Amino acid sequence: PEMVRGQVFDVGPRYTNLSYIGEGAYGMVCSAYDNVNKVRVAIKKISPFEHQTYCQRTLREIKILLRFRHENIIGINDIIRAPTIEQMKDVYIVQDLMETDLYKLLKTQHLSNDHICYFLYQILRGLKYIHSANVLHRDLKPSNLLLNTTCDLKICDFGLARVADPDHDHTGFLTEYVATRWYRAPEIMLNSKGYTKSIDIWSVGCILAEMLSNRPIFPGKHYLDQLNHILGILGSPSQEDLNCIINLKARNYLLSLPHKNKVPWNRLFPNADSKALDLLDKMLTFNPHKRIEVEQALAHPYLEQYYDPSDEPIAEAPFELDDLPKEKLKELIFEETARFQP
Ligand SMILES: CC(C)(NC(=O)CN1Cc2ccc(-c3nc(NC4CCOCC4)ncc3Cl)cc2C1=O)c1ccccc1
Repeated sequence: PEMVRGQVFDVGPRYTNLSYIGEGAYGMVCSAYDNVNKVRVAIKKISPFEHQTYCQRTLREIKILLRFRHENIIGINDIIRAPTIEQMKDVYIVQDLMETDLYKLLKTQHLSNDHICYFLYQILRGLKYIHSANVLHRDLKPSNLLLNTTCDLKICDFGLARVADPDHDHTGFLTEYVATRWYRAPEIMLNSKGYTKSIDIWSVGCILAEMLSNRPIFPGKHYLDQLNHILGILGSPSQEDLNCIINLKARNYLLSLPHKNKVPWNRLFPNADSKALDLLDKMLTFNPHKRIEVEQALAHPYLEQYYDPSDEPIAEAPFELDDLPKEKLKELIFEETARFQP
């Protein structure tokens, strides 16, 4: 079997001529030549079986992406694994190969207004589908937006995704959270577990701001610094928005801060289209109950050239893993991947 940078890739005979792309936590990504479809593909080797959290992330992604079918959401084309549970130490997820991602693109390229507009349209169009299946992505950020050479965009990384659960959203102040710090809505740090659709809209807002300037809007360096970056631009919450934070520790923290005025979007983004800033404002609303929803965002004047609800499809139906042992999760990954075996 082929080796890439000191790691076997047991993906043959179908997939050959491997080139390194990248790696991360307990897995590696290569491109490969698919000998059946005669195109290069992305393959990610996941070796999650020693840690229950890696098993969780793997199973969530697999179950969600096999159910989902949408042009702006990365699909799974194939899954390679050993024929038995005993022999299975790795899972290979085979996906369409994309040229780049929005994180990489933003570090090197100025985006025209038309590019920003089109990228945002695609983000929201994919997210409409996700939200219509009662699923939350929960880790939207530039590196999870894949792009091909014609700027078609696909949402990836569904390892932190959850079924929406707005009646169990409430928590205490400073509750620890997993998803990427810079894209966390203010309520995460105050009183929210991130179980409502509004958490994803906040993240899309952050992404839009980062497309406008090529810099993250709220680059917090640690948990509570994230909130203070947010409040540094949005300004002090209103009485009404404060009154919705019933937990006293969270309320009193906010009340303890000096008054801060709002930084106008058009001063932060002097070259931005004014309709883009109006939509930005609505996505980056402090109060999650007042924040724009995905279907409203699509209907906003900024996206008028693209908006077409008949061509923005929804899922055919809606969607416990948290307490399950790593070994029951291996069984479920094994079972969920059986359709790809001969
Ligand atoms: C922790 C875990 C399981 N997370 C993920 O799986 C999340 N991730 C990480 C990744 C990397 C690349 C591609 C990907 N990239 C491209 N093109 C490239 C060409 C070069 O510029 C950038 C884009 N085309 C298709 C795909 Cl699917 C997709 C993903 C994805 O969903 C993990 C497991 C293993 C390794 C790291 C983390």
